[PDB]
Amino acid sequence: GLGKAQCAALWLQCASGGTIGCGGGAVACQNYRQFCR
Ligand SMILES: *[C@@H]1O[C@H](CO)[C@@H](O)[C@H](O)[C@H]1O
Repeated sequence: GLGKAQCAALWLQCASGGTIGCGGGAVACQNYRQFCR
């Protein structure tokens, strides 16, 4: 997304498991390193 707050929320959400991806947000955490270095 790289969108504003979209990116931060994406990593932050992965903290609880409430990302926009909805579904196994576990992997959403690493996705951040790949998308947002
Ligand atoms: C997250 O949202 C998707 C689609 O909206 C759904 O398939 C998942 O079950 C849900 O966790």
